[PDB]
Amino acid sequence: MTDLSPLQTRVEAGIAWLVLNRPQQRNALDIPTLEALHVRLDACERDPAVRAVVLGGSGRSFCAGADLAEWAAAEARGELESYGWTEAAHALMGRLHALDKPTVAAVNGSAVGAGMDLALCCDFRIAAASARFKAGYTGMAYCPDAGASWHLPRLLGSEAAKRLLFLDEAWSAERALGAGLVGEVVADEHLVEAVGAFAARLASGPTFAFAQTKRLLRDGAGRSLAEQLRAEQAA
Amino acid sequence: MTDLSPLQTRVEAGIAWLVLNRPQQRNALDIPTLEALHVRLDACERDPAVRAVVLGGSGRSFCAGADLAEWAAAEARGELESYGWTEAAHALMGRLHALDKPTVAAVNGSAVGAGMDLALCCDFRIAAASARFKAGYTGMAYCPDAGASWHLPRLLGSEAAKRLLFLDEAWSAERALGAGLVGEVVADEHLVEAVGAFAARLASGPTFAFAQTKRLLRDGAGRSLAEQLRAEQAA
Amino acid sequence: MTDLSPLQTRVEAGIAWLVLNRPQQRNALDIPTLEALHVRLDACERDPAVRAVVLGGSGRSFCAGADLAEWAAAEARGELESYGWTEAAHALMGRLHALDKPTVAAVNGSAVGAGMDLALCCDFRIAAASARFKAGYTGMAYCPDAGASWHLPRLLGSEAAKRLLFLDEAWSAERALGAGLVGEVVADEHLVEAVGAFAARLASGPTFAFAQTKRLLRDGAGRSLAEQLRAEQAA
Repeated sequence: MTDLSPLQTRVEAGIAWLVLNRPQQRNALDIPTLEALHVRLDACERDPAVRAVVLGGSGRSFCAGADLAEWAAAEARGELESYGWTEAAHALMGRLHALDKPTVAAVNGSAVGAGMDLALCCDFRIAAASARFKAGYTGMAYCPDAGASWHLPRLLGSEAAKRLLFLDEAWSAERALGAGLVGEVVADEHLVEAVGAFAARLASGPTFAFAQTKRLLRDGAGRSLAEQLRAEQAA
Repeated sequence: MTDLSPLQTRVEAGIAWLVLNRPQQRNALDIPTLEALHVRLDACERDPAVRAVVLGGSGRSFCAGADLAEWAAAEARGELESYGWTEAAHALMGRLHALDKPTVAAVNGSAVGAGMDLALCCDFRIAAASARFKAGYTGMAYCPDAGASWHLPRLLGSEAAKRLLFLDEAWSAERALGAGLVGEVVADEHLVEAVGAFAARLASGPTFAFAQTKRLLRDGAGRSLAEQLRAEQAA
Repeated sequence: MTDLSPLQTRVEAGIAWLVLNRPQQRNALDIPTLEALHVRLDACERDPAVRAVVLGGSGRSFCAGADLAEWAAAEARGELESYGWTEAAHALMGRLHALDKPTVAAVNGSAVGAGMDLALCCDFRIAAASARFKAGYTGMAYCPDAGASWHLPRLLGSEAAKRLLFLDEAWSAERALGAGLVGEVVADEHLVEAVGAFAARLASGPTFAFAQTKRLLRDGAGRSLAEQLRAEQAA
């Protein structure tokens, strides 16, 4: 039972569960949701209790993307230029992607556009069989492709990323699993149990070493092997 | 029935078909072919009618690579230094790879060396079952490895790319499909039909959004996620 | 029968076999082993006889990683700061990774930490079915992650590399094969025979062209396609 918080947060045994909680809107991303998760993520980094972070959706869908109704209100009347959704989303994507704790995305349902980009910023992705994935061209709209064009080619290769972006069809959890979009697929009934077990052994490990390792993985993409070895001879 | 054009071009329903047309030479690449496709590609970018581009071969083979006979004539007598094949090929590879329209390579037959590099510059690759792929060491010769050494590790991973380049064996369409070299494999009888259907739904989508997305995919490979998000807050 | 050399070296038919030879320590890496392989590798580059290089382990294991006993002696008494193991290892990893000859890693047994990093610096990896792979968190210790954080995401993708580093479980030869960690898996009884046959056809090819190609593959990762083509119009 929710208390109208935009983001339901619970911390159990070193695992911080951050669940999007607008199930009626399929957990559509709006500025209140963006900012709330953005501030709660900063609290998780500083908190010594949390050693792993889970990002999940409520109800049938993980996240349907940007809230078109909120965008409509700014567009239809008043300040469309003062609407700061893109600024709030890009700050959130950057922080989650570089978070110093191990992060897991529990794709309980469909992830679309910015909703899929939110899962791609996590280190791991476990998806339910019902989960469906949409990006770029939807058939009726075109999602923001900033983070998709950065994440998708790195996880899927260039061609596979262009099939998902340019074609309007959604990908199933099986197809996402086979293409490398998600790392693991479980039945929807066992998803919360599967994520908890996976996040538990992540939480049992040395969080400090994971933080340094996660920074080396990210920094290593832009430097040669010799540079990477030089950089690790320092701290 | 051909009209001696080095490149047979037809535009149907927003799809520009560019077919190499030297079937006797297995569509070997020479300066006339390089330049013709090079100029026709520039016309496709500017043309609002074309919304997808197909690159195919004639007869049994997609492209056997550089025309050794043309190179022999320049080598055997006269100006081997004035031979500008490498300059014409590198200009073509760069333009095709960065083309602002969705590009599909219909690998109707074997692609060797620069012929394979021509297909790698396309966004998508659909191959017939008869198609065979050769790169680097052939057993009797060594193909230009400039574009291969750039494309192959990005599509196949380092080791798989080195197996194809250092070993003289050709890869089948099945092996190319499994390694990520091509995205789809169909029977040779259904190849033209399969490419047309795939290029049709690409042509039905928003071409303008694909152009911006294709530029973001390419630019995103050289910058971090935070930089990519900064860059997309501008146009 | 060994002669107490830290590294057993034999050169047959253009193939230089470099076998770690401390089977009692599971071929644990210490400064004498690091330096010996480091100097022998430099001899292989200069030697025109060797056209392919094989790196193997002795006995049951390929390499168990850094020698903890040697580190203990420096730590327990005397000069832990003067201990130059990291410096010797990083010089070895850099040279092997950029070696001008084709290199093959014969993973005869388990490779752990720096031992796995040694195989990742080779161009090819053929593993026995008994081979097991450990990286990062072991359950009781945490291996150096400098080269792992550089190699593993490039071979396995980000998520798969983080599963191997953050989870303490080892990967089997089958799982390593399926994830792209090794290129080929054979029975332990046929490993030496399989590596010899693979290294033989590598040794039969044009070694000079492989050297230029191997440099282009490595340099191409940091530049665009247009830059790569500009660079190959020169030597």
